[PDB]
Amino acid sequence: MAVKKIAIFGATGQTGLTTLAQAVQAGYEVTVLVRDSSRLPSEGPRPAHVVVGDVLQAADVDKTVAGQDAVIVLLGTRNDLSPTTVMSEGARNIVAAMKAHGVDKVVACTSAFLLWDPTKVPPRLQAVTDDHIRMHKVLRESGLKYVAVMPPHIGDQPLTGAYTVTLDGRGPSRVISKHDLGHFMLRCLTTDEYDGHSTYPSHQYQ
Amino acid sequence: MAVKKIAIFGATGQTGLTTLAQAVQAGYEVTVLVRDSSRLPSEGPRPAHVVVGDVLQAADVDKTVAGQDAVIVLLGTRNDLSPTTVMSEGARNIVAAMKAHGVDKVVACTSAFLLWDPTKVPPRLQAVTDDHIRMHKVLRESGLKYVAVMPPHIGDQPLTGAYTVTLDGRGPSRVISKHDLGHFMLRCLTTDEYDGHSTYPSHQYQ
Ligand SMILES: NC(=O)c1ccc[n+]([C@@H]2O[C@H](COP(=O)([O-])OP(=O)(O)OC[C@H]3O[C@@H](n4cnc5c(N)ncnc54)[C@H](OP(=O)(O)O)[C@@H]3O)[C@@H](O)[C@H]2O)c1
Ligand SMILES: NC(=O)c1ccc[n+]([C@@H]2O[C@H](COP(=O)([O-])OP(=O)(O)OC[C@H]3O[C@@H](n4cnc5c(N)ncnc54)[C@H](OP(=O)(O)O)[C@@H]3O)[C@@H](O)[C@H]2O)c1
Repeated sequence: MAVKKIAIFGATGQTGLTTLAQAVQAGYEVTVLVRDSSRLPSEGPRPAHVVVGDVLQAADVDKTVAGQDAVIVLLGTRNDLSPTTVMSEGARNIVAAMKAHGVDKVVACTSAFLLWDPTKVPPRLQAVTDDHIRMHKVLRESGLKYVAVMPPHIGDQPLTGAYTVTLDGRGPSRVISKHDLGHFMLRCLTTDEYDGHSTYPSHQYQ
Repeated sequence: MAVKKIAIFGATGQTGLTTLAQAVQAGYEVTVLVRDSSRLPSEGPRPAHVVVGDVLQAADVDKTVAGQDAVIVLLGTRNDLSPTTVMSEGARNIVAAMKAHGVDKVVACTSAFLLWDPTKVPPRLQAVTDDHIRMHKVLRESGLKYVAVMPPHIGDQPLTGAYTVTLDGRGPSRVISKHDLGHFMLRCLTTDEYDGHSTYPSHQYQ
């Protein structure tokens, strides 16, 4: 495998769990960073390596990024809508570790609202969106091979692999299943065509 | 009222660098205080005078402010996530020096968090915001002609000189390009109309 060792940040989350499951099935050697209180469920797929720590600690991020071929970022705040910098500060640490360890490919999830008219972002989501904006700027300015994944509403529909990928603009549907979103994150590992672009995956489930 | 000589503090930062470049291109005679002169560009527009020193050192500040017509403040301490007084202590040194040398005009950047509810501030940004508030009070209480510039998110969009400025309140957009922010800092040197006001520059970027 050209890309074989990957770090996943946010593997315990909604999209992270199915991205991990798909990655292990596809043959990836996956390292995860998990917070001490929230390990992966006993019964799910097992990653190759587990680092227990916090994306806010450079040391823990360093341990997770060392030796990888690529990084997938699915960080979030589990529907807590309070003001936060955990995603942008975590991205700062990931960028610094990637530069220090010679890793170039990062596929990182923010949100479709970064392709919206900002005056139409729902105010309830503005605080989280503000940190997505901060995070995207950190990654865009890094100079790394950065795929900016900007999905609409993440749903519970099936894995299809049949979704539309819209480049640098809003796509034709307003939903992507968490399984398809994880499928796309992994697809981004084996092609350079989305590097330096914003990508909006969306689908109609029928 | 005619401003030819200015000091810029924070000239090596994100906004400082483009403010400096625009100031030099426009004809200002620019003095900068830098801790490390290698962080200034070797090419293109260069300041007329470089003082090497620290805004925490009153003598370094005094030498920067001497002979100026106005002062631009673009200090920041982005890494400080716990109580910090660098900006407010710097502002105290700047105010004392301006008074000692008869400089009457200061245009200083804090943040639009000073116009929003305090619960909007992410926990890790509370220390910087608290010190922005401390710096703002120092400048308001000085009796100097003070334009408070309180920008939203600072982006990297090209210079567009077409932004909106909202007075003593927040405006419709929540982004300002660093280039447009620098452009507005310099515009504040050419008029009295913003003295004693808070200003919110923002724009929609096409
Ligand atoms: N909700 C939507 O419909 C929607 C639409 C577009 C975009 N998005 C954005 O898409 C991204 C992924 O969403 P999601 O629902 O899949 O994620 P999620 O369920 O919120 O999972 C967040 C992940 O980030 C981890 N995490 C949080 N803080 C961490 C920290 N300090 N250190 C280490 N790991 C940390 C979490 O670990 P723990 O298990 O320890 O909590 C979890 O694994 C989010 O940024 C979300 O805002 C969501
Ligand atoms: N980033 C945003 O979106 C945003 C939004 C609203 C408000 N703001 C605020 O806008 C202001 C400017 O932001 P920025 O990103 O352009 O600043 P920045 O890139 O963080 O640069 C900070 C400047 O302050 C200088 N500085 C720091 N400590 C100093 C010291 N002891 N002595 C002398 N110089 C010192 C720095 O010099 P060195 O190069 O030597 O470090 C640098 O030139 C900040 O106060 C920020 O909090 C930012």
